[PDB]
Amino acid sequence: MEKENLIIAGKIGPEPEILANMYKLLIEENTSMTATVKPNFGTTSFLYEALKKGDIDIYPEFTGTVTESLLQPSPKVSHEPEQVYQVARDGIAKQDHLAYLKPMSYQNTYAVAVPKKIAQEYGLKTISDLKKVEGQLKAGFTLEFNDREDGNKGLQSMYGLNLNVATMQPALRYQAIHSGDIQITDAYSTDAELERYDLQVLEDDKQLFPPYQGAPLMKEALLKKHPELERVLNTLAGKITESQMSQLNYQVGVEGKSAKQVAKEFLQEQVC
Ligand SMILES: C[N+](C)(C)[C@@H](Cc1c[nH]c(=S)[nH]1)C(=O)O
Repeated sequence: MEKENLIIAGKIGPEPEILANMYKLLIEENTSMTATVKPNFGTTSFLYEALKKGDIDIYPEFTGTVTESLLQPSPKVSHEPEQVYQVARDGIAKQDHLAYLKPMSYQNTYAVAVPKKIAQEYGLKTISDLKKVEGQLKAGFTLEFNDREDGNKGLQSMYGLNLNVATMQPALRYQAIHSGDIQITDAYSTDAELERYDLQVLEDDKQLFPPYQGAPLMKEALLKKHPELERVLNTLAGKITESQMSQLNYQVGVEGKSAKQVAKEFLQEQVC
């Protein structure tokens, strides 16, 4: 009786924890394997390096993050989600022999956000509009967003924006923008905090941000050993809407429910 245990990790926050718990539930129900979820395991580069080193077995990675952060050189991608997925999938298999399974439906993009009041007061609708006020407002951005070419380096290069940026921890940036310590932050578009704190996402008028859909990323060797993982995890391929994920994020991060329970009830009610 081979009862291999898979280590399923997530980036920071309730959403990767929810996803990792969905993977665990699906794997334990439909395979002979068990899984352990590692919440808040780290940021993108750490999940990626841990995956390549074998320290974790699966994590949810996002299509535009594969092409921008993980592929070297980074290919030039369009705004069509399925083509970006194919670029990410083919590229990461060739580069790192990682198998990137089929993406979920929802997009979770970086989103430059300001309080509604600020957008109204300063006449902000687009990211380009921030040039109007870059000497007046303060931004608080995660370090990873600051480090990424599709993040603050891209605000600089694509938009010529020179924001006054405080580097922030992921879990502290929304309280900072809600309290007025900052007026700009790098939201994730499925974060529950956008609605909870009456924040407005500025339109990405120059299309800095690629599409970002999540999907399981694992070593090709793991899929070869356990080919059933493809069918089992692709249960979620093309499922989960933006509104659905944002509500799950609300349940875990705002209402404090366990990610396992929230994941289980969603799968029971909406997928299986
Ligand atoms: C979903 N997302 C917005 C495209 C980001 C979110 C993220 C980046 N780093 C951490 S931690 N989370 C990503 O996963 O690359």
